[PDB]
Formats: sequence, C-alpha cells, structure tokens
Amino acid sequence: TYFTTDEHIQEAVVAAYDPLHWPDWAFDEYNPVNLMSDIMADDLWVGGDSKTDNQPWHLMMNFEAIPTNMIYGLWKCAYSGVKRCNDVITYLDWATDVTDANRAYYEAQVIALRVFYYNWVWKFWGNVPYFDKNEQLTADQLYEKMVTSLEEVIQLNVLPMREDSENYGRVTLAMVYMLYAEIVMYQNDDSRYSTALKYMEEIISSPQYDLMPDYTDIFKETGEWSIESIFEINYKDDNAVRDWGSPLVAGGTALPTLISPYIWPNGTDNHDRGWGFCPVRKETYERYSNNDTRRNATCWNAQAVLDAHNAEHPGDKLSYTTRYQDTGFFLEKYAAITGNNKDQKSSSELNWNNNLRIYRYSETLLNAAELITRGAGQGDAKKYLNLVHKRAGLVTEIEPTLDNIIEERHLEFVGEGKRYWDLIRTGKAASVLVPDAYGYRTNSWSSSKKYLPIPQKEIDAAKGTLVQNNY
Ligand code: NA
Repeated sequence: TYFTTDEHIQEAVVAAYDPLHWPDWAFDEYNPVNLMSDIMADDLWVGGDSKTDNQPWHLMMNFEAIPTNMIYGLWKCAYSGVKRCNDVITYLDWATDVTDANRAYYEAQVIALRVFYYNWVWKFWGNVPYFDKNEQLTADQLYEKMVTSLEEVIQLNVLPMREDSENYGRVTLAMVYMLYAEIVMYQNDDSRYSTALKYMEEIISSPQYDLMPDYTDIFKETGEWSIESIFEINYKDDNAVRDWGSPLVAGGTALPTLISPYIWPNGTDNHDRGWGFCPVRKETYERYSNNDTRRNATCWNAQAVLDAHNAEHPGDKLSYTTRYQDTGFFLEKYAAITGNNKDQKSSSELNWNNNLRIYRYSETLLNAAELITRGAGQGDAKKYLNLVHKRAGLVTEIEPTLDNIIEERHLEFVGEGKRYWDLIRTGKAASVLVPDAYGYRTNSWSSSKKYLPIPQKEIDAAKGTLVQNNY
C-alpha cells in the first residue's frame, strides 16, 4: 500500500543511500571501506594493541585471511545497499502517481548505487551472489552486470553533472563516470578504455570540477564538496546520535577514532586521541620530496609534536601510548581534529564530521593520463599528470609513463582505498607486496590473494550454493 506513492518512493530512494555510511561501524564490526584495502598495500600498518586486536585486519594485511576469522560487516552493508536498491525498482513497477522524468531519475540513482555496492563485494571477494529482485556469479560475470547497468544509467540521461548545496551526496553523472572508469580499469577491459577516456574528458571540460590549489585544504571540513569533489559519503557531528547500540543512524564516522594516537593529550596541536590503528609507515613519509605538500597532509608526525612541546616545557612533558607497529606518524587526512565532533549528542567516538572522499578530480586527471598512455585516445597526458604533480608543490615536470602515473596515484591517494587495487590491476602487487624488514608482513602477494575468503557463515548458509575462493 505505502510504497505506491511518489512521496513514499522518494523516502525509499533516500533509504537506498544509507548503507554508504555504515561499514566503518555496523553489524558489530569496524570495516571502514578505504582502510580495508589500504591495510593490504604498502602505505600503512594495521596497529591496535597487538596482531590479535582486529585480528581479521592483521590476517588480510599478511595475505593469510581465513573464512572463520574474516571481515563480515562490509559484506552485510553491501548486500543491505543492494536490497534497498532492488526495493525501489520493485516499488516503481506498482507506482500510482510517478511521472516518466521522476521514474527515470529514481532508477538512475538506485541502479548506480546498486553497482557501487556490488563494486565493494566484487573487489574484495570477486565471485559473489548476484540479484536485481528480493546466483553465485564469477567476478567476470558480475563485471558484465555492473558495466551494463552503468551504460543504462548513462543512457537514461537524467543525472546532473554536479549537484547543488541542498543535494550533495546524490548520484551524479560525474560520479557514474568515475565508477565506470574504476570498474573498467580494474577489469583491464581495454574494449571500454576509449569510452572511459571520453567520460574523463567530459569531467575535465566541466568548469565545475578542478583541483583545489592547496592540497592541505582538501580534507578540512571546509574542503567537503569543494570544486575537487566528485563524490563523498556524508558524515556529520551537528546533533549526531550514532552510538554503540545505534550504528546505522545518519550521524558521524568512527574512522578518526580508529586511526588517531592512543591516549593522545586531547587538544595538543588541535588533535584528539583514538585507538592507534593504521599508523602511517615511516617509508610512506620518506618517499615524498621535502616540498611535496602531500607529505605533511598525509603523514602527521605526532611524536615530533610532543618532542617539540617537551623541549619548550621540560616541566609539562607529554607522551601518547604507542601501540603495535607505532611509527610516530598517523594519517592526517582522517585524523581526529579537536572540534570535529564538538556538536554530537551521543558517543563522541562514533560521531566525527569527516566525510569519506570517494572520487576527487585528481583521480579524473590521472585516469585520463593513464588511458591516453594505454592508447585509448589522443590527449595531453603530460599536462594532466603534471597538473596533479605541480598542485603538490613539485617544480620538476615528469613524463607520462605508466610507472610515473601509477606512482603519482601512490603519492596522491594514501589512505583513500586506491593503492591495493592499483597494484593488482597493473600487475605490480606480486613484486611490491613482499616480506618487510620489520617482520610484520611475512608473506608475498600472489594471484590467489586477489579475492578474500568468503565468510564461513555465508558458505554454511548457502548449503553448497557458494563455492569458497581458492585464496
Ligand atoms: Na574541469
């Protein structure tokens, strides 16, 4: 009865977006979607009390995940998203008073969201259940369903290129273009490279997408939905009431609590404390040139801050509590900043206002450079690469080789859930992700590690329906 009117179907479309903001704290797990890939690359450690604190993260990082000790929150969030998208398509088949223009717009949002949620399970697990109404496909078969759905959304021709202040967070054409380029490039689907390049060029031609001149302004609260932002997942502290017992409410994010220094003295250098997950590797700080603005915007030297403080006051000496894999560096982009939870009305730990940046225009420029270099089309790959390189303060221009473009991504997107997928899709993962001199990673990546083990509870529930990955 209820989901028969346009007004109520709009409420269902809004509901289909909610699982976007769940995985950082949902289904009694912390599975923040960016960190779940970055812990498997070469930029961060895992941290916590020990290798048994969030053990599933430590196992994934060392390519020894097991089905009975695996992340499961993200899986449940992805399929909750898929189910809510399917509900809207079902409701539209039984719709009283929905105009043709509105039907197509509602459809464009939920089909694009559905591909976005399938992309989470496609990337992490590959060979997973598929449904468009409320069965295990191969990764290659799921790619086929995903890319065809994006083609249909693009062909509806109803999404705006950019949203306005009232609706930031809604699906846009630019968001769909970026998701299209993402899955096309991860699949190595050279048949679609020229189309993906044409889409990147359309975003580049828009005067309403560009680089922020100062990379240090991006991850500030004032940098949310800037000229650089193509897509973010919205989080707020203002009267936010996300809680241990209320993880699903539209509130703040847990991410800053997870990755800020344990028992930091709150307010020192306008940073707050967290649980000491995902310290930034010393090697990440060292790979930057001194005049690369990304170095300090990525790597916050918490220990140097206290060393300075203690020199300037030998009376009032401070420390934080170093945890497993401590380096003295934390991920500045999503660090707990004094004031960024100040208006929350529940658990301070779960209500940070930091939006999760998904697609930034520097990714558009690097995607276009790489696609041009791979022979998708003619275009100024060198200009596109160096707009990003030079925005970071670097004076030397670099040639648009594949290695140079892949390394610029590496410098550009630490902690943003890009590097692991870039290593795998370019064939670099086997040679880069090898045992370290710390004894932290003790295994080498190999092609069997591309798809994680499916959770044992899902294998058990499918009654032989779900074939476990050979990981
Ligand atoms: Na532009």
